[PDB]
Amino acid sequence: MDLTNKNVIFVAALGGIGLDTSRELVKRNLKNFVILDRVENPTALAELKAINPKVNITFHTYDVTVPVAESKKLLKKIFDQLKTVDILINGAGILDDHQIERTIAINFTGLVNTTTAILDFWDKRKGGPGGIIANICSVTGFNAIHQVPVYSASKAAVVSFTNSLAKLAPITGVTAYSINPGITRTPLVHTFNSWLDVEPRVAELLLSHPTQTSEQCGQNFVKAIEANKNGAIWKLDLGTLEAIEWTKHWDSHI
Amino acid sequence: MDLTNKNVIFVAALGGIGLDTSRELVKRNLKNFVILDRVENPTALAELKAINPKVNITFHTYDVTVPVAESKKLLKKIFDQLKTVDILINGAGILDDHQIERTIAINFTGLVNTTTAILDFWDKRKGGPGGIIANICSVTGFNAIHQVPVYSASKAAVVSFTNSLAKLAPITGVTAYSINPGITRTPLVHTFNSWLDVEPRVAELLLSHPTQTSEQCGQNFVKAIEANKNGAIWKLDLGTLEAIEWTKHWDSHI
Ligand SMILES: CC(=O)Cc1cc[n+]([C@@H]2O[C@H](COP(=O)([O-])OP(=O)(O)OC[C@H]3O[C@@H](n4cnc5c(N)ncnc54)[C@H](O)[C@@H]3O)[C@@H](O)[C@H]2O)cc1C(N)=O
Ligand SMILES: CC(=O)Cc1cc[n+]([C@@H]2O[C@H](COP(=O)([O-])OP(=O)(O)OC[C@H]3O[C@@H](n4cnc5c(N)ncnc54)[C@H](O)[C@@H]3O)[C@@H](O)[C@H]2O)cc1C(N)=O
Repeated sequence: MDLTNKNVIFVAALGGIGLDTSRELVKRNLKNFVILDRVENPTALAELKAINPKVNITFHTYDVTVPVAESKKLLKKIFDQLKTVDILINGAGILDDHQIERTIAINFTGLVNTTTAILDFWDKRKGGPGGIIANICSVTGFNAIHQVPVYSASKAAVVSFTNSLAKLAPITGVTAYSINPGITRTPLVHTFNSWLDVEPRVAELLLSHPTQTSEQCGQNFVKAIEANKNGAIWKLDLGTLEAIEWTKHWDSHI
Repeated sequence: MDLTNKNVIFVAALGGIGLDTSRELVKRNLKNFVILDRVENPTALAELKAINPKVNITFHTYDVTVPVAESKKLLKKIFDQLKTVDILINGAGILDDHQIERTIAINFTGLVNTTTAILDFWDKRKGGPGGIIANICSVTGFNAIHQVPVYSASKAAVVSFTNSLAKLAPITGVTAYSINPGITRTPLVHTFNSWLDVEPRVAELLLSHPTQTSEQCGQNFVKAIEANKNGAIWKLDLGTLEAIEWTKHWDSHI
């Protein structure tokens, strides 16, 4: 798909992977780039606006742990201005297995709730135009980092949820694919809590293995968006972009 | 493992799969069988007690959506009386993708919290004896029923979470394995809501394919418990018991 003149909403665009993805995205001559993020970052906004003055960049404070009704309210405001939105990127994520409930609320529930809210505007059953959802999941949704079992389980959830969304496309009009980075040097992984501190040095041990930069990650992210393959499960690991095949262990037949 | 004179806690023992599993379990001459479930069923209780009068059967009202501190409170009493608990079975589950938050809270968060609570009594790092966790996940954790994407993603999370538990056993002393039933004729699947009603006939379509009874499921469940294989991923589908191999797509190296 061609990003020229598209309207994009990116939830959690100002994080480490987000920001480097965002720098590449706004190079593509979007019409509108809507950033939804919990925490203002004024420096990153100015930087992004610097790169490509043609793009209209707007920022709205958004916490993905709000109720679906609050998401719908905010999204109505955005559709009211923009009329159409082509792509939603769900990128919010924390890594701290001391915060069990909060990990699941942000990494899993909130992504489902934002998706659920936007379907109100996109669902072809309601007359909507359909749309495209890019979900930032994680290779730990494939195979856990088992010293952070909660984080990894929340990401296994959103890989599954994204697979299912992609299979609902003929009914809803909304296609979907997951973006699953391998270990990427950002503030997320520099220091973090393991579950019941089974491994207090998890961050040190993790970064003694090969990693990628957020710029490598960001570059491959935009390529996967431009590939626009419904149901792809993209692995972005050590600077490459690869589609994995999900194992069929069981089939519901429906 | 030999179940004779074992002490078992079974969360959600009085449901469709639970009850048929429980009938087999109490045949094995447990010392103590502790049922935790959201509501008492004196019919089922009296039945179970009838089958094997040697087993001491106790019931406590438990909702898995309470905070960890409440779980610990309840567990502390149980450990104090029984002194040792050999096996915990987490089986609570709902199926209703109109209740997004509630699905996640019961199917995923609640299982994590019960597990987190009991580790206080079992963790070998704290002087505990270690222990055995059997988690009821679902084949939809392998491959979704995509008309109930939230239910299925919640079960993908607990499969992942169970795999990670099993890999933490050398540190915690607590082994674990998942029990993943295929479609099993119980009140769970007779009628249920799909997500945004993408498929209002999901139950009808599902039960037009081969199923298994809860008695078949129940028999194979006790065999898997007797197999006692840490890290097993057990599929209980169409009356068989099979261990699946999880695909290694990615490795954390730690
Ligand atoms: C460890 C791992 O998962 C491997 C890899 C894959 C996935 N991820 C994921 O990629 C995404 C971005 O992570 P990062 O490395 O950029 O981390 P980061 O902490 O720099 O970025 C976090 C982003 O999520 C947003 N966010 C957090 N809580 C929010 C809330 N309640 N509402 C709205 N936004 C919220 C922040 O405001 C910020 O924009 C996350 O979803 C994360 O889980 C990270 C990596 C990595 N850094 O190596
Ligand atoms: C549908 C599917 O995923 C295939 C299969 C695999 C796994 N499962 C899982 O098996 C387990 C039992 O399902 P079932 O079919 O016996 O359903 P059921 O409705 O008869 O039983 C639900 C059990 O969970 C308990 N429970 C629910 N909410 C609770 C709460 N808040 N606190 C404490 N306990 C609570 C109930 O009280 C009951 O004991 C669930 O984890 C379920 O998701 C069912 C099937 C099946 N029935 O075909």
